[PDB]
Amino acid sequence: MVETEPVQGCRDFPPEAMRCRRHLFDVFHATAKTFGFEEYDAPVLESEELYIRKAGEEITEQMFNFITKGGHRVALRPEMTPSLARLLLGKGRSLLLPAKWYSIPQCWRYERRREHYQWNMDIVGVKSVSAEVELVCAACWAMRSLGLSSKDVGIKVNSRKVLQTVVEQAGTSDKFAPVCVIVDKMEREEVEAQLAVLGLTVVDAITTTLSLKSIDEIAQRVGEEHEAVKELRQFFEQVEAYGYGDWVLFDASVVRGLAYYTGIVFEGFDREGKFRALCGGGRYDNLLTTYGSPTPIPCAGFGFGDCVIVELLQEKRLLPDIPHVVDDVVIPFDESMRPHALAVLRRLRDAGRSADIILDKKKVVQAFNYADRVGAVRAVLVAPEEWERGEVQVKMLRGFAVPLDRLV
Amino acid sequence: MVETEPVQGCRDFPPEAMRCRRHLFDVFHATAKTFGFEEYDAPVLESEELYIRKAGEEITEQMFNFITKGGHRVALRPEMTPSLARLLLGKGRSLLLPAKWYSIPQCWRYERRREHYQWNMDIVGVKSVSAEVELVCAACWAMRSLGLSSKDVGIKVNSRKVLQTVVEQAGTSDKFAPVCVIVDKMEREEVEAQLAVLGLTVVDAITTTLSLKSIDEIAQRVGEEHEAVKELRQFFEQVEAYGYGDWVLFDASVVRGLAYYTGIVFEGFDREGKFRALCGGGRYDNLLTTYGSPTPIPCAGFGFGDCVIVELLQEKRLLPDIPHVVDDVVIPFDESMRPHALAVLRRLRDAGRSADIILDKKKVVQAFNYADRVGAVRAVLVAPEEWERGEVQVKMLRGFAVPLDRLV
Ligand SMILES: N[C@@H](Cc1c[nH]c[nH+]1)C(=O)O
Ligand SMILES: N[C@@H](Cc1c[nH]c[nH+]1)C(=O)O
Ligand SMILES: O=c1ccc(Br)c[nH]1
Ligand SMILES: O=c1ccc(Br)c[nH]1
Repeated sequence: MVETEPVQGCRDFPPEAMRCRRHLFDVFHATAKTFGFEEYDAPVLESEELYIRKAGEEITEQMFNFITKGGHRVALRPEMTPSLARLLLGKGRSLLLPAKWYSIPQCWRYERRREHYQWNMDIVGVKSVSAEVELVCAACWAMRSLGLSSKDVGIKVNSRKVLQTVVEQAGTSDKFAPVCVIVDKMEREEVEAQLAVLGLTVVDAITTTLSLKSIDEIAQRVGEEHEAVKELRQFFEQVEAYGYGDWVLFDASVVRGLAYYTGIVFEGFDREGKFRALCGGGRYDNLLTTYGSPTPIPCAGFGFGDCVIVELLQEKRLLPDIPHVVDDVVIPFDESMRPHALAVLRRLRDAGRSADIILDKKKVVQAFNYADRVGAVRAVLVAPEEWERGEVQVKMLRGFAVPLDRLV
Repeated sequence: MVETEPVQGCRDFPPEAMRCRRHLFDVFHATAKTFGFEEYDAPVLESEELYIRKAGEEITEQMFNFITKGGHRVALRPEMTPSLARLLLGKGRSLLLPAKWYSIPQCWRYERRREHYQWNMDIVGVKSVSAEVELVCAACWAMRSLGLSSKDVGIKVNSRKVLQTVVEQAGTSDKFAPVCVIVDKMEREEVEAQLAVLGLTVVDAITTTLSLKSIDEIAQRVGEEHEAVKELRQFFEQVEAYGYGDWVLFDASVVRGLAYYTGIVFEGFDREGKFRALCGGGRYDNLLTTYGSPTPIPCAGFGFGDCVIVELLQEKRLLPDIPHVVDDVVIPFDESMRPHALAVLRRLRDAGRSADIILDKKKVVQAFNYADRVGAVRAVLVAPEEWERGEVQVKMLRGFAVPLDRLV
């Protein structure tokens, strides 16, 4: 008896479960198409070097990685963005900008679930916050398309520049990424200890700025035209104008856990406070300069997982079981009628219908139950008497005789 | 400067290439839907035990496998069928039969390409050759849907039972799988040496039966009602009746390289003799008994790779570059018109159109070139004068003024 359960931390997707995933992925695809994003992909197996960002990120700490027989250090990707950057760096000048690219990669971790799918959406070559607006609107669009309202969820929005100014005014730029990574852990005294463990108080000014409840209060401390203030107002104006003002809001505690975000950062959340972040993203204008690009390339994007959204949708009763369906089930009255049943099967499919034929040998009434079981819209019985007349019997399920030509 | 090339033996799919893959996958999905198959998935990471079939299979020799930090023996799947069987064994009595399941998994190997996508289609719980008929017709259907004709390709069909009878008449059942695996390598004297290396001449009778050019010649040696003869005639009758008689033919040399096939086996091929097999499959009625099932479960299916088909389609000029398209590109006359452009963007998308908005700051004529570049069907300019009139300018690309309501 072989082991029927999957490998540790991984999910099986039999048809029932697969219909749920496909319901979600259809939306991710549909939303990307609606927003003009182009699909891409890359190996799930990338070199380990790609994720050595030396900043204590949880994503790179929990990296599912190994050595090949040939000695190479690789990993099942913990995220897509580095892969995207590699592709972009590879294209160089040939890449026409701006580019809007998406994918729904499976991503991995070691030490609970070890895999998830993550819709990625990234805009490349756009300096202005219109990028972040579009991205944030796409995330809302997908949630709305799944039946969620602005009463169910929102997106918290912030800029890392505010904090950058504080870290800059408090004496070096190099430590900013480790700082963001610790500060991200705030949601206690342990995080204060980590900031001390990093070195240097500036800790106090960080806590207060994370607690500032509005942009005007940021403007009090930054002036009405810090980059961050101008950007956020621009951001909120555009999202308001697009018609999703009830979906977004400011929150100064939002930094995200990733090292490479340089500007606007954001996070999807359920308004009942029950679930982890639904999606997360931001601007990362220096990543490609880090990977070696001679010219700086502005980038922004987000990742949107397949689990939290599903738990949420289940809680809201927005994931009813989707039963399998099929247009026609062709029933041979008996085995002598099979070749004729097959010709009819061909006609049905030729015309763009989805059809089965009873493959095994069974009595008509069993075949009808089977048809009902697989969610057939109508059953097409192919019997001798009707066949002579150039006909079949058709019964709608959601037995009048019909010519072959009139079936489709 | 980071490494821009992907990991060894793996493919990047930037948008250009991804459109090609998606063109192929659309057909695999569309064909599965047409034939009533239900989608499923399972981890790419499976336990290594799943593929220890001890029969010298090339698929299990070339297994991309490793040990976890926790000591477990796993592998990136070299094929899907064992995963499918695991799922089936797991369901047991709950699984309603017959079941028709499909997937388009990425599968792996170590020692040339180390990964490929493989459309799988499997029918479970059907004793009769109607299963193999359906499967073979689906494979033809996909190739026809890609623009190929029966003049371009075919499917060679055979039964392993004929040979089984010869191995049985020549003295044990246990050695049959290793024998098939060697005999599969025939397409010289090295294969004769491998049959001797296995033991035991019966070798001679094997060579002659592989060379028998028709079923009547099989019937000469098996009788008109060997299981295999009755099955193949049944098979060919049904495929003829379905209307794909020009696509299929008998070939006694076809065994396939996999251990678990017990009955009908088949192989897609280009009629110019230029390419390796396009797809391959057959009946495997004992696999689930091997994995521990208390009741025998009849199964048949095939795998259909993503590379050979593409080379073939490229040779036949059936893979023209598919350019990106989008319905609308919204052009703000300048930055003061952005909020209005955004409201229009919202209307367009609300109505099920795919639309971009010029995200960056640029002059109208650049925005029009950009629109043409991304394959926009029409450009929607949002200027002050027209906005006052409740209007925008619309230009078809494959500048009349229009009311907002009349856009969609
Ligand atoms: N890679 C980020 C999301 C993201 C995509 N693009 C930019 N950010 C994450 O895994 O959370
Ligand atoms: N797993 C087989 C194809 C197949 C699917 N189902 C049955 N056979 C292969 O890789 O060639
Ligand atoms: O980076 C990640 C995060 C969560 C999971 Br599950 C896999 N990989
Ligand atoms: O089993 C296989 C066969 C070919 C390739 Br590429 C990967 N895996």
